[PDB]
Amino acid sequence: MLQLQRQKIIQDITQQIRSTLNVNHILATVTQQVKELMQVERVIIFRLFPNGRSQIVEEVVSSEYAALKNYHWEDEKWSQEILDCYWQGKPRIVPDVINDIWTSCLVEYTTQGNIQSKIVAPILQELGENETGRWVSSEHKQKLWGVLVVHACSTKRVWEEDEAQLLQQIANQLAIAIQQLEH
Amino acid sequence: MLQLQRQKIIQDITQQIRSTLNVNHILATVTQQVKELMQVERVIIFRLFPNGRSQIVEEVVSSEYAALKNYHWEDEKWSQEILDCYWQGKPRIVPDVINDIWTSCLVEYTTQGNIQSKIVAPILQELGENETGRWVSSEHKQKLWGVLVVHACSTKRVWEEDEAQLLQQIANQLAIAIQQLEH
Ligand SMILES: *[C@@H](C)[C@H]1/C(=C/c2[nH]c(/C=C3N=C(/C=C4\NC(=O)C(CC)=C4C)C(C)=C\3CCC(=O)O)c(CCC(=O)O)c2C)NC(=O)[C@@H]1C
Ligand SMILES: *[C@@H](C)[C@H]1/C(=C/c2[nH]c(/C=C3N=C(/C=C4\NC(=O)C(CC)=C4C)C(C)=C\3CCC(=O)O)c(CCC(=O)O)c2C)NC(=O)[C@@H]1C
Repeated sequence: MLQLQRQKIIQDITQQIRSTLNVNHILATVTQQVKELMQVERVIIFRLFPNGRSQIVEEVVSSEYAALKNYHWEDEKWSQEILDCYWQGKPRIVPDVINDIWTSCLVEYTTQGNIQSKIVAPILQELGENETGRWVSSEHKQKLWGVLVVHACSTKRVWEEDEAQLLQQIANQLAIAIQQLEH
Repeated sequence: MLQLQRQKIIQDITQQIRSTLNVNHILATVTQQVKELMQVERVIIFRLFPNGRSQIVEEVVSSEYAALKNYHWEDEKWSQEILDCYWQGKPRIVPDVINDIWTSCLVEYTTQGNIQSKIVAPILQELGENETGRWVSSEHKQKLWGVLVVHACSTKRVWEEDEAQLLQQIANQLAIAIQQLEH
């Protein structure tokens, strides 16, 4: 019968639930919006795992340039001066990545991605209680879940304060949303 | 300048985040869909708190009938036979609420809501570890968060198995979504 039409919305409703409630769908939607809004050739999310691994988990490329999605690496150590900056929730403006000494090794990765300049915006979990790893601070009582990056590949783009100021405000809203959807 | 247009999407993006991530917005949207789909005059969510309190937290009424939103009560005890049924994740079809012995006291509430017949669908949290209250089971290792109800007020409506079968499938999808958004 038309008991058939009962389930053409249950598959809708279940769709909206699993949609809104899995993290990746709201990563892939935010990133797509940051990309279109800042007219940036690439937006990525760099996920930092405590064991030392780290992977590009979402990316939204201008089709001109490579897909660095899923790109990865183990035992990721960052420079202490850099991590102090990102722990305080401050972004980073890298107006020339190729002569940036902190990204002096991601030159394979730099040259493929075609990155000239970029803004790096930390994503911070207020994680209290007991957890410790490679990306966790005792001074600032927060863990660095990962990093929202924006890539300017076609030109050595100059960035404004309120462009980075803005980015960080968007990551800081992912910090909250991620603390929620981890099971 | 047009730095103005930077923030006419940050207020958008923040909107989608706080939207999708607060529980009530996805309660109020599901209930509105259950109402329109089953052509029921009222849909409510009965929230059961462990201390004994209990309140109608969402409701979507056919404007003809009262707003039982926010309706409430303390030290809510249910009949043991009834709770056993709901713990196993089984709905309940009350084809005549007025001579239902289990709802023999909600007759103030019955007479205002104009309820003739109704389907009650439990919402179950797989909550392990250590928590105990008035709505928690050791036999079934699950807590009764609350209850999705549908009200047939204009007529003593007859319900189908796949109407209740269906309801329960929708609550069971809220069970998962709620376990996620509790901070
Ligand atoms: C070299 C000085 C050290 C380092 C720098 C560093 N990396 C990032 C962020 C990223 N790290 C990677 C991945 C890699 N780490 C590697 O060591 C290698 C191999 C060469 C790879 C491929 C990636 C993809 C990123 C994100 C880069 C991006 O901009 O899209 C940072 C943080 C961001 C920044 O530029 O400030 C830094 C400082 N990481 C190390 O492990 C080296 C000791
Ligand atoms: C009376 C036998 C007992 C009882 C029955 C019972 N109530 C519900 C669900 C609801 N309980 C309320 C609220 C009230 N509980 C009260 O004791 C009073 C005062 C009279 C109120 C107002 C509400 C709003 C509900 C939801 C009702 C709905 O159908 O919309 C149930 C579960 C649902 C069912 O009908 O099977 C039951 C069994 N609860 C008690 O506390 C009494 C001992």
